Amino acid sequence: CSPGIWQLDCTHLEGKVILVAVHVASGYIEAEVIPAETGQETAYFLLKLAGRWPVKTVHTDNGSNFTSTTVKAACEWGGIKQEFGPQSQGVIESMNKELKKIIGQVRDQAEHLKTAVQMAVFIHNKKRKGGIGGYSAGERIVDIIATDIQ
Amino acid sequence: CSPGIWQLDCTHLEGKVILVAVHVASGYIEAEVIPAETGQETAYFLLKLAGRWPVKTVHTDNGSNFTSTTVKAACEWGGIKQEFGYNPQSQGVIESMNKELKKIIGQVRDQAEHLKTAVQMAVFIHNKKRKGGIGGYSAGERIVDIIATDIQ
Ligand SMILES: O=C(/C=C(\O)c1nn[nH]n1)c1c[nH]c2ccc(Cl)cc12
Ligand SMILES: [Mg+2]
Ligand SMILES: [Mg+2]
Repeated sequence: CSPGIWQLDCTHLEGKVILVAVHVASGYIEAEVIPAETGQETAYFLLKLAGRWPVKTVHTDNGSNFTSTTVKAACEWGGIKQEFGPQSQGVIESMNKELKKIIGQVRDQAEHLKTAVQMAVFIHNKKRKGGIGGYSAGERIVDIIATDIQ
Repeated sequence: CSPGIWQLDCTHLEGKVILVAVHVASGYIEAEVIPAETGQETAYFLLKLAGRWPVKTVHTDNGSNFTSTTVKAACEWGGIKQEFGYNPQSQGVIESMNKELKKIIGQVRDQAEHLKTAVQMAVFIHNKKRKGGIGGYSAGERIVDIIATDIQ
């Protein structure tokens, strides 16, 4: 769908919180282990994401971190519209699961879970699952946004 | 020079350490306050960066964090080449961004509680900023434009 629409949600592993962001139009993802599942940490993650890509709308569940006033402020400052309401919504579920999968496969290649999370994100966005000539998630997002500039 | 070259360096504000990364060919930047100017923190930042954009070469000075083994390993895993320490197309690029970033931070400090948040606001403003505030491309649009064309 729209190039400025993102979906955010939290998953968990080893008793830690993993904040996930997905660019629905491309499948590109960004994720990070955060100290706690709060609005403060969620707001910080979003500001970084927004300063990186054209984040126009973020879809999430009614998680207290996502409905907190601090995240509301961050979205306002960044000009981001919040929404709490084709295979969508389950996309975030699939991505969360897919991420935990890749993390599982590379978990022993790194000391801390946080490092493993970043390696998994790298693998996911760099992965060329389509035949030669196809685009990875990383290439798709830059392609989608570039074409939307002109 | 190429769409895969980045320069990295640390700057300091309020007694804190800000790790800065600049995509030379576009002026696009990413920054973040880190608890300590160590290799572990630097490697983590690089891994995150590498998974988002095409990072093939990283240019830095010889700060202990940048020459560390942990950074060397992250780079090895990521397929990133390293260079420590003239060329008009790179001369003082990171230096200029450290000031530009600091200036923007000074302007939006109040809008934020901690320094960490201010930095991310500064980065947001820098990447979206247009010369004279009218038309042309911002750093954010230049990087995606440069990368997009290279893909073809
Ligand atoms: O099923 C999910 C997530 C997972 O199954 C999941 N598994 N591992 N990490 N996440 C969901 C993600 N967003 C939602 C909104 C409403 C409802 Cl009822 C469910 C979900
Ligand atoms: Mg949830
Ligand atoms: Mg230095």
